[PDB]
Amino acid sequence: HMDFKNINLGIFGHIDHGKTTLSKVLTEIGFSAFKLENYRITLVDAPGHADLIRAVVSAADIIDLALIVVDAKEGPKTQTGEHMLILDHFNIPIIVVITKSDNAGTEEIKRTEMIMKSILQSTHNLKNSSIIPISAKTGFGVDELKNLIITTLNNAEIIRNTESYFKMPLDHAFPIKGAGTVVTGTINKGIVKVGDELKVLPINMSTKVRSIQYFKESVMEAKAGDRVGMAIQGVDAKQIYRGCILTSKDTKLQTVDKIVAKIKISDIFKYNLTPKMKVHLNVGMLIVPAVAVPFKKVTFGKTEENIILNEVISGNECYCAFELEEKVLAEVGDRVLITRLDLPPTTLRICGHGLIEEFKPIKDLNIKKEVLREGKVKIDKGRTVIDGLAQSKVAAEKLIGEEISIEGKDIVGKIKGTFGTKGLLTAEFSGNVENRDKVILNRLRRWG
Ligand SMILES: Nc1nc2c(ncn2[C@@H]2O[C@H](COP(=O)(O)OP(=O)(O)O)[C@@H](O)[C@H]2O)c(=O)[nH]1
Ligand SMILES: [Mg+2]
Repeated sequence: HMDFKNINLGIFGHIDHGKTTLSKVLTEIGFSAFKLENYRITLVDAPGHADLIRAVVSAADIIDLALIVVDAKEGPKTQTGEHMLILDHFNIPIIVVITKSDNAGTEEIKRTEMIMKSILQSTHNLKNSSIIPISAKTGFGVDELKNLIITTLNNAEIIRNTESYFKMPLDHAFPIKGAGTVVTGTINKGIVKVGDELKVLPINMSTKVRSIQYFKESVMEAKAGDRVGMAIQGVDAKQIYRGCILTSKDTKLQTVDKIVAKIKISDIFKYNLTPKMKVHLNVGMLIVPAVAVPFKKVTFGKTEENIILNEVISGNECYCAFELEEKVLAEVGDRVLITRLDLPPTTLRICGHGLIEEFKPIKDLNIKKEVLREGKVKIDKGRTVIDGLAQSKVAAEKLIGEEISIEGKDIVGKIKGTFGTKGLLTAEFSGNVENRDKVILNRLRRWG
């Protein structure tokens, strides 16, 4: 017959907004799927709030399209917001579906519609995404929703990665007996054939593939993007839990403690740069408490330094050094999601996102502090003094023999002397120094 294309469709939104009902309506035309044209569409499914999060963080590669449901009457709520954010960070095309249109008047629907438009405009990659009102109970606009899903899937670039090592997470695990186990999950990268030797991580065992179940059918081979059941031998299902990963033996996957990421910030005004910060880091399918130290990479003309962030977010660099409390499975280039989930569900919980550049500890990053002390130039008759670099004779004495520049005048000087008990100094300059001049003291420090 005709060649099918395998699609994974996520469904997101606040609870009671009609996620489940929409899913059921879609599935009638574990594993729950439906067909549109030649698209085989498997629903990415988790019960709710944090589960969808854990689902996207891990499965982002293979999630082609997402439906974000919003009640017509009460409009966007918090969870709608965080789902929107997450989907924006991971660059997943979305359709905004306004549910329960039968329970709302035209005016209300148009209102919510416009609110959603305004919201969509505040996002990077979701900037304009089509919005349809529907009623899953009534069937209102559902046909149009299907046609739209088709159009969107037609436009979006769907890249399945076969070429790399086989990489799949494990959602569920069923023992049969001591000699066998069945796991279920969607393949991220690579290819599997029946009778292959793979491994479970972090526990690092070695198992063989007995059976591949795809689309309620047995197949010899599965590919990335396919959501499959798999029977494997050499493991009991008690050892396999929420964070386990089945992968080939050529794998680049590592069990990691320290993670260095390149971080993009979601909302600038809600974001804060105070270093050594306690957050919840989403990596793969887990969420591990973590400590973060924001820093930027500066080229001084000879050596590249990693300097603690100057609190300026101008320029997009926010390399974060993360130290994790627990372990995690990661690869270089994996999308990582910084959340604060300690906060109540009532407020937006996303503290960032970013690509893992290196697995490295802070101590080896040679972290440094940019050090600037500013003081003025007071000149009485015949004598030049610098004020404000030191608050006492002790500190003033500590400063002797440093490098100092004068602002905007392009003039260099060294500070030799220490004047008075109040911390005044004396310095050697190139000539043409004037009263009330600006002195910048510049040096590199050991941070923390
Ligand atoms: N009138 C109407 N009610 C709906 C529609 N979709 C869902 N509901 C109702 O909303 C309630 C909860 O929706 P649900 O499917 O559980 O959404 P979820 O909890 O976010 O997955 C149920 O009692 C449904 O009857 C709709 O299109 N029209
Ligand atoms: Mg539900």
